Amino acid sequence: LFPWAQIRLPTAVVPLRYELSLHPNLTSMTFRGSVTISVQALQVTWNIILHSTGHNISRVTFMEKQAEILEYAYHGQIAIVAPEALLAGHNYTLKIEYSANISSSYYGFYGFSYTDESNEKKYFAATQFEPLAARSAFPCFDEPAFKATFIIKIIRDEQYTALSNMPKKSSVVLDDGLVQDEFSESVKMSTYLVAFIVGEMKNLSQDVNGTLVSIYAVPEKIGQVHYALETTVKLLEFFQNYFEIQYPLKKLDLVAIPDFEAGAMENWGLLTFREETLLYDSNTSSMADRKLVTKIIAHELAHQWFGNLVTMKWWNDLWLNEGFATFMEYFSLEKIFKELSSYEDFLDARFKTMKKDSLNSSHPISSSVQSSEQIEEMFDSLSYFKGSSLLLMLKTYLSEDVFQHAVVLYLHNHSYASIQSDDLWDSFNEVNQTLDVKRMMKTWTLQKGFPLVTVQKKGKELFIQQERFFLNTSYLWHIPLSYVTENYSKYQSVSLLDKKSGVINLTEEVLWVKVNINMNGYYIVHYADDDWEALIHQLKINPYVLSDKDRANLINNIFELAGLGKVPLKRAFDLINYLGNENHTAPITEALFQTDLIYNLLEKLGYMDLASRLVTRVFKLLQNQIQQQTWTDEGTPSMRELRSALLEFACTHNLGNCSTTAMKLFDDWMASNGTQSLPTDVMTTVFKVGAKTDKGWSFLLGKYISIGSEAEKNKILEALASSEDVRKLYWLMKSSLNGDNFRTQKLSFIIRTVGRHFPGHLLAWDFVKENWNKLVQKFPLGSYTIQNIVAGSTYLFSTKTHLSEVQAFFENQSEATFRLRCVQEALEVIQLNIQWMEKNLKSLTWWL
Amino acid sequence: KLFPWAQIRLPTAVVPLRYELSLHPNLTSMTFRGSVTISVQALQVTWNIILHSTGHNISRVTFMSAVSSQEKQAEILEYAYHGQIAIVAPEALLAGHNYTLKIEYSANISSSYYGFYGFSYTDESNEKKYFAATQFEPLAARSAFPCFDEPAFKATFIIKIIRDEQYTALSNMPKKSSVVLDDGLVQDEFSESVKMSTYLVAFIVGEMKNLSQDVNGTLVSIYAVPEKIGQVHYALETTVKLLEFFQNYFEIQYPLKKLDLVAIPDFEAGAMENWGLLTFREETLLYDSNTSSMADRKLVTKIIAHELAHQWFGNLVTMKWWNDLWLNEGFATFMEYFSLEKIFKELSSYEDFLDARFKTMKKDSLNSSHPISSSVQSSEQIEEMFDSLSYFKGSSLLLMLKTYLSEDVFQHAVVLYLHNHSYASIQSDDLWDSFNEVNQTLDVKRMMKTWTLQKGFPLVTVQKKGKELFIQQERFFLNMSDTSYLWHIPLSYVTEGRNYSKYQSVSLLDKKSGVINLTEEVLWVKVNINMNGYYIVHYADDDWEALIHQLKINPYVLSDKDRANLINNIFELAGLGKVPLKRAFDLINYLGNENHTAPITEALFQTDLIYNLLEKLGYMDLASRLVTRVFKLLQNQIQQQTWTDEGTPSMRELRSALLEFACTHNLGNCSTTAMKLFDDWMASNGTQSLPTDVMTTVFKVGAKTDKGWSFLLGKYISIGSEAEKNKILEALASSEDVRKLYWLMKSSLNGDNFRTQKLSFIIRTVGRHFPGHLLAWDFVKENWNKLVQKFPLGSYTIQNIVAGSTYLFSTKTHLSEVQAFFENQSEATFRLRCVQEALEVIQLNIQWMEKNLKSLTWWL
Ligand SMILES: *[C@@H]1O[C@H](CO)[C@@H](O[C@@H]2O[C@H](CO)[C@@H](O)[C@H](O)[C@H]2NC(C)=O)[C@H](O)[C@H]1NC(C)=O
Ligand SMILES: *[C@@H]1O[C@H](CO)[C@@H](O[C@@H]2O[C@H](CO)[C@@H](O)[C@H](O)[C@H]2NC(C)=O)[C@H](O)[C@H]1NC(C)=O
Ligand SMILES: *[C@@H]1O[C@H](CO)[C@@H](O[C@@H]2O[C@H](CO)[C@@H](O)[C@H](O)[C@H]2NC(C)=O)[C@H](O)[C@H]1NC(C)=O
Ligand SMILES: *[C@@H]1O[C@H](CO)[C@@H](O[C@@H]2O[C@H](CO)[C@@H](O)[C@H](O)[C@H]2NC(C)=O)[C@H](O)[C@H]1NC(C)=O
Ligand SMILES: *[C@@H]1O[C@H](CO)[C@@H](O[C@@H]2O[C@H](CO)[C@@H](O)[C@H](O)[C@H]2NC(C)=O)[C@H](O)[C@H]1NC(C)=O
Ligand SMILES: *[C@@H]1O[C@H](CO)[C@@H](O)[C@H](O)[C@H]1NC(C)=O
Ligand SMILES: *[C@@H]1O[C@H](CO)[C@@H](O)[C@H](O)[C@H]1NC(C)=O
Ligand SMILES: *[C@@H]1O[C@H](CO)[C@@H](O)[C@H](O)[C@H]1NC(C)=O
Ligand SMILES: *[C@@H]1O[C@H](CO)[C@@H](O)[C@H](O)[C@H]1NC(C)=O
Ligand SMILES: *[C@@H]1O[C@H](CO)[C@@H](O)[C@H](O)[C@H]1NC(C)=O
Ligand SMILES: *[C@@H]1O[C@H](CO)[C@@H](O)[C@H](O)[C@H]1NC(C)=O
Ligand SMILES: *[C@@H]1O[C@H](CO)[C@@H](O)[C@H](O)[C@H]1NC(C)=O
Ligand SMILES: *[C@@H]1O[C@H](CO)[C@@H](O)[C@H](O)[C@H]1NC(C)=O
Ligand SMILES: *[C@@H]1O[C@H](CO)[C@@H](O)[C@H](O)[C@H]1NC(C)=O
Ligand SMILES: *[C@@H]1O[C@H](CO)[C@@H](O)[C@H](O)[C@H]1NC(C)=O
Ligand SMILES: *[C@@H]1O[C@H](CO)[C@@H](O)[C@H](O)[C@H]1NC(C)=O
Ligand SMILES: [Zn+2]
Ligand SMILES: [Zn+2]
Repeated sequence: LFPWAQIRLPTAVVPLRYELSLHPNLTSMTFRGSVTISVQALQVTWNIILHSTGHNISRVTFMEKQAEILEYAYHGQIAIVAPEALLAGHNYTLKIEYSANISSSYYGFYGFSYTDESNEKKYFAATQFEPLAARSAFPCFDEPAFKATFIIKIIRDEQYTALSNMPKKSSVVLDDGLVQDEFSESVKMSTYLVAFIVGEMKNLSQDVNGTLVSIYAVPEKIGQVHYALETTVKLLEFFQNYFEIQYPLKKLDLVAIPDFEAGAMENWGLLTFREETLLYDSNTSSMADRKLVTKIIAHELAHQWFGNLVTMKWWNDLWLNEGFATFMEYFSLEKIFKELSSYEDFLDARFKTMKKDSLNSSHPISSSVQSSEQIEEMFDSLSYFKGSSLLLMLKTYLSEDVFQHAVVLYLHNHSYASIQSDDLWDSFNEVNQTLDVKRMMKTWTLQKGFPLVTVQKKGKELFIQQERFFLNTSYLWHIPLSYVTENYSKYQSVSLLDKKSGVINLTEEVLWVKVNINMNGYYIVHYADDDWEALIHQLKINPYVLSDKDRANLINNIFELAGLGKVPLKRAFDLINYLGNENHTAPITEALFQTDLIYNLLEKLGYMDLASRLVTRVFKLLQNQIQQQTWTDEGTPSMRELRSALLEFACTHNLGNCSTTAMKLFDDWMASNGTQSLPTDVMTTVFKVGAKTDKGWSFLLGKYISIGSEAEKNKILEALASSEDVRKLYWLMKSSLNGDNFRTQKLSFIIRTVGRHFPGHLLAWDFVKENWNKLVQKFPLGSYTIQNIVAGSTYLFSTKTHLSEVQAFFENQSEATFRLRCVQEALEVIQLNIQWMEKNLKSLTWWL
Repeated sequence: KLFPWAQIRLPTAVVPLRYELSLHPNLTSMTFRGSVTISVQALQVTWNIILHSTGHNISRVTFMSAVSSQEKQAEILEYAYHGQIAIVAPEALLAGHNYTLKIEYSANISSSYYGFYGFSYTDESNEKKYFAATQFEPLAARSAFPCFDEPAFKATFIIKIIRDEQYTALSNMPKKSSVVLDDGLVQDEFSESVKMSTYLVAFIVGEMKNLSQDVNGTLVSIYAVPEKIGQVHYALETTVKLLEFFQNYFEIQYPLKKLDLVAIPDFEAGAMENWGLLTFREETLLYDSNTSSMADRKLVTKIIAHELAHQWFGNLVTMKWWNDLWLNEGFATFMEYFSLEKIFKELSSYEDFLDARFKTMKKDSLNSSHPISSSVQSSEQIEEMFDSLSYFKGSSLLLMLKTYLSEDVFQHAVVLYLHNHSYASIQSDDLWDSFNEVNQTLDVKRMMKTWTLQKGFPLVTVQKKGKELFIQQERFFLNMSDTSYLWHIPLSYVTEGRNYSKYQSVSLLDKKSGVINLTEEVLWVKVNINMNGYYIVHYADDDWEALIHQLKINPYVLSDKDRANLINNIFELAGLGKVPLKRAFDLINYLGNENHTAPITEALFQTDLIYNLLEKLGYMDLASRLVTRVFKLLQNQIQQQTWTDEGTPSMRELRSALLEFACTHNLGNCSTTAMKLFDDWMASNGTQSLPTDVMTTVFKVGAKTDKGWSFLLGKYISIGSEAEKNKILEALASSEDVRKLYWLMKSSLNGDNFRTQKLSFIIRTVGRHFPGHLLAWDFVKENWNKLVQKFPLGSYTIQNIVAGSTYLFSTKTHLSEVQAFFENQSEATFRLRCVQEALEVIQLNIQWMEKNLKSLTWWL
């Protein structure tokens, strides 16, 4: 029987080089493998323990002597019983011939089908091994810490272009007709980043510093790829220069996989992407589409250094490389594509991370992983964005040049190595001398949530106090504290608060103070009574004495504290009274977000008139801006992003000029059979307005089912779901669940849109209750999809009756179903809504 | 101090003979000063007179005897729990002797509309006017005056009331003496009454006008607010007609010299049968031959018949205890339909009786049903008897007894029962004893107790084998087991044999199994003629098919009552699972040749229940498939309908049904034809004639637009026609704008633009259709405490709200949710009759879906 019994593999045997040959028939979903694993023992062992799942092994041989396999499916491991005691430092070669099936679950070595522009059934195969799927494709030591070289050999038919990490060495025609493609030996790399593609593609290539960058897409979609290649070159030159370590490989391939459930990964030389995420069109694709494609290439590019070159010893440190890439996603962009204004997106991404972090349901970023399912739990965007946030707090604290130095030093000292997060902190610790220890970053990582810094200005000294930001414990953080002050003197400095209480002596007496410049520090600031009123006043006099980043932080910070009671809700609306003099998109959108949250929460309770007073108040503040808005695309990215916001708010709440302009624009587009171009920044608005009439709805539906453009399709879906006809709404969720007119993938987005407004509110949660089993069958538990379905449907419930109902439903399923992340998070949200209403509903009547 | 009476019921020892009540009510202050002079007699020996009194502040209590002018002071005892007051007598009450008890008191005129209640209303001259009336049934008389508040304790009443010169004061008996007092007030005195029950005493102090007609000796009169005395012509005309019928049929002339009917100017006003002072809510008596519809004409005719039949059945022959309340209430409900077929044959009210009976049969076949005759002990148990179910089942038992025996034999036993027990208190069994004088004792009415004492009704399975008709009997119970369940079933049967030889008869299944010897072989057999019998009839496969085929050949070989009974039965059995749903739709495939209203509305009812159930679940193609199939049959009947008020009441009702269905579903013309009518009515600023039959159909069509909805909302708050106001409300609640629908419910609960009384009708209308199905149930859950504050726990309203919002749920997820909500309220509330029944209903729906939902795809 099997000898080793543990999740992780023994440290005795170590892989050096991998010789993998695969013959996959794409029409059928089978593949014949041949793995020659060249290892070296370090400890005296009689057996080799490594991973293997869906494999029917023909002959297993140790080297020439045929060995034997032992099985352990619980850990997904296999054992080879050696004829001799494997001696220390001795190289050994182990061959395994196997039979396996090409995956359908879009995981590991997967396969699918599609229809060409010529309407011909075409086959395609690809890989997605992160975190534990490499073992399904080939028997191997599937652990990141087990870096080795890879010689990959793929047998394929003529029509198909076979791809892999490294460049192709030789393509030889076999006697059966099939071509055997051989690939250059890989650099020292972990099993998970190993990739191989088999598909009928076309290319778009641009050479740089001998390294050939190419974009692989389906021949019918090789026209939209043009922007992506141009972007990749720019960012590759940026990264190679920033990190000061040249890109290792002689090729860099980015690939648009022709499926919507495609596995998008940072594969070393074979960057995978869902077809849609790279298709940019300079004439139609909006600012949302330019920023999205630009963000994705930059993310999977920063991974080539932070995740491929320098790899984590184990998954418990995944937040580091995913956090580092997400920071380079926003960093590199503000350096080379400065006009995009991608900081605004990071600022909003940060704001959301903070609300999900404030919850008792929150989890600390640095947490030890041992369980099989605990590894897939590390794949949440919360850890990635909090991780990215604390690298911004670090980068802003110590110089931009001091930060880069430690980055270059870490990548050099760890090139082709496996690390623990602390090794980046150590690389930082060499500040030219060792100033502060990295127990600071350990306060942030090791404990859940973030802090509330309480400022009190008394003359020339500002009394600072920190505490756990909780909604309702001895929590202590090491916080850098940036701050700007005002005979019109603009002074800014930084201070480290390591203790529960502190103070900052000022050079001169100042009128206003704003702690946390551009919110760069992952915290919420609460000023004392007269200090809130100081900024509130200044915002009304001249707000430009502060940045848009600084301004939107006060808007978010006042509106968060208003929920928790440290500030009354009247003060939140007293701050935003300055909006009549706001022209920069970042604060305007944060206000509109905040106000829309209060609106819907109120509306769902049925305070329809009070809720409308909230929107007539906000409209009266954004009236000039709303009136000044042009129904075009002529403007800077941030300015056309503002256009979309302002026109979506006024048209949603049917405010003066709006609806009629959109309705006129809609009727014209309809008469023209949808052939007459509409500005993209007004598209969704005009569509939403038009779907409010049976004729327009039936028209839009008919265009959604016909059109090519997925970006336009999404805008049509959002519109069709914004309708007030509950029968139309129900049918959408029904038809999407069956995959009738809409893919099951767009279902979550529908349920989220349906339940956002009064007609479909109860309907969406009813749908989640009645189709729970079908939903759980189609999307597994813990799935991103099932987590937004429960959040989308329940979030706007603000009654004890609703809380009892949500709780009762989730108990009646399973005890494992009630004790879930998304369930216990949703129930915590309804409770907080119940609380926000008891604190803040009373007053409202009298002042809105 | 120690009370001498621990029991609920008053002792038999002291019995009242005469009461002399003097009252001075100040309607502007809603307070009254009273004086009672009870002439009692002792049958047993006692030191304490135990009677009833609540809300009273007693000043002086004095006691007299036999041949003594002098009044001895006596002390009162309190016991608020049973509403009782004990009088500690100075002299021992010696059996046989008569004594006079006198009590002077102060009290408040009721805030609510129970006992001696008061209210104000506005004039046609924008002036405020005060009014007072009574509602003593069941335990309220004790709130107005200290008395022996039990229906058995019967006495004569001398009521005297001091009122302001402008108010017209009324009571049971005609006025004897009105004498102007020195202060400018009038002291009205009414002649000594007949031997009557305490809950039947009445008096009204109101500024009203009259309309009178002297039928023989009796001056019948209708009293109303001066501004609405013109609309009581039909009311009187009808009352005079029915009074000739009842007196003649009962063979006992009305004992009073006058018969007064009054339209109380309040919506909540206590509507009852007080001898000679029949009270009714204004709304229920106002009728106009032009502006009013069919239901309106029927309602006012039925409500007059009911309160009138009660003068004999309830007033002249009252029941000893509240446990026999179903006897007189079912008898008045039976005369409500009987008299109307006798006089008002044109109304075709037999159709309304059939439907009521169909709806009774459904609620009575649930496990939550309780037998009509069950021991009443407390006030809660007394109020439990005030449900229309015991009345309607009772009405159905009397129809079955009238049909089994002759119409002439039913009349003999009736006249016999009244004559013998006139001015006496009765036990339920005395009616059956009078019937047992059948020419003598040919059969026992121990048959009737098989019906009264059991819950539900029987399922009768029939099997034809040559010239032998095999009968079986079992409790019609819906799945989800005691064998004491046996009924003495009167079996009416109709057939056809050689050359259309139409034969009919009766048999009595007093055993589990039986056999009927048929004359010859028959092409078909039909059991329970005109559904006179309170039961369901199932058939063996071939016998069901024989009737199904005959309905396709010539269905008029059967009555319209028989034809609607078969549509009910097949569909009911299809629920239980005794017949596949395929058979039910095969029977109704005969409907292409159906011209009678009764079968059409019943087909529609059963079909609208499936549609609504399928629609609340996602099955919206099946739901449309069902409606297009029904439409295909009824096409001509829909197409032949003229948008008018022309024709007989029956064919008028048909038009309303056929066109209401056709617009609801939007089938061809209907909608456009209604929308044309709506626009024209809206164009004339709502000052144009809409035919009452097509009115609601027209209103609903317009209400589907923001323009229409708003025009209608404006007309609701403005106009006076409460009948038309209700037609507008149904339409406003028929809207598909979730926001408009919520606003309606929220408003009626805060009493904003719609009064709180209409909330239950709103909640039910919102909930019936997809847009507001979840919205109405959510509203009931969220606003539950205000709902239960406003309408008490156990009221008809709260049952109505619970039924309406839930009945369309057919998922286990929905069933758990409903349970959980009520379980989280209280286990005292979760154990209510209406909640248990609500969950029972969902459970039965889930079972109906699991039985018939899957095969439905393949047909319709
Ligand atoms: C184990 O195998 C590796 C295979 O690469 C051997 O490494 C090579 O050693 C030769 C000298 O003997 C060098 O010229 C190569 O450059 C080495 N290659 C690499 C990538 O290391 C290694 O010597 C073997 N060890 C034993 C114990 O035999
Ligand atoms: C998968 O196996 C099938 C075996 O049928 C191969 O199909 C042949 O494909 C060529 C084109 O490359 C056609 O011209 C032949 O007609 C096909 N053969 C038959 C018998 O239909 C296919 O090439 C195999 N693919 C791989 C990658 O091995
Ligand atoms: C697809 O990729 C190939 C390289 O793999 C590109 O081939 C080069 O093409 C240029 C001209 O465009 C020649 O000067 C080079 O000598 C070619 N190199 C090789 C290795 O063949 C090809 O251009 C790419 N396709 C497109 C449309 O850009
Ligand atoms: C109720 O009591 C009031 C107050 O004593 C009486 O009010 C009088 O009403 C008449 C009209 O009905 C007026 O002309 C008088 O001026 C009122 N007087 C006062 C002082 O308000 C009323 O009459 C009493 N009613 C009864 C039935 O007793
Ligand atoms: C019912 O209305 C009639 C209307 O006429 C009243 O009758 C009049 O009564 C007065 C005495 O109150 C007589 O002097 C008149 O001669 C009667 N009118 C006629 C035409 O005969 C009658 O009093 C009213 N009754 C009640 C109690 O309201
Ligand atoms: C491959 O698929 C077939 C079904 O098509 C299945 O029976 C077989 O077990 C699969 N192979 C492996 C190794 O699981
Ligand atoms: C495993 O592979 C061999 C290849 O020769 C095949 O014949 C055999 O059927 C496979 N085993 C199973 C259990 O499918
Ligand atoms: C701040 O001022 C206080 C005296 O008010 C003094 O104790 C402290 O050392 C000062 N710190 C700095 C850094 O100026
Ligand atoms: C917003 O207005 C201020 C006014 O001082 C100006 O400095 C700023 O440039 C304006 N922003 C834009 C985008 O025009
Ligand atoms: C234009 O309208 C026709 C129907 O009249 C439709 O078939 C066609 O697809 C529409 N045009 C385009 C480019 O889709
Ligand atoms: C009702 O009558 C009593 C006297 O019997 C009195 O004390 C009480 O205040 C009255 N109720 C109200 C509501 O005034
Ligand atoms: C009525 O009210 C109170 C008792 O609630 C009492 O003080 C008052 O004197 C009573 N009135 C008479 C006339 O007895
Ligand atoms: C009065 O008393 C006698 C016995 O003393 C009794 O028989 C008689 O019935 C009573 N009077 C009336 C009118 O009931
Ligand atoms: C019916 O006929 C049979 C003869 O077949 C006879 O014995 C029986 O008594 C009859 N029963 C009735 C109820 O007529
Ligand atoms: C109904 O049925 C037929 C026509 O199909 C006819 O003989 C009969 O008289 C009609 N009944 C009425 C009341 O019109
Ligand atoms: C419509 O008629 C009502 C009276 O029935 C009146 O109050 C209203 O003002 C009328 N409107 C117009 C515009 O005449
Ligand atoms: Zn990543
Ligand atoms: Zn009655």
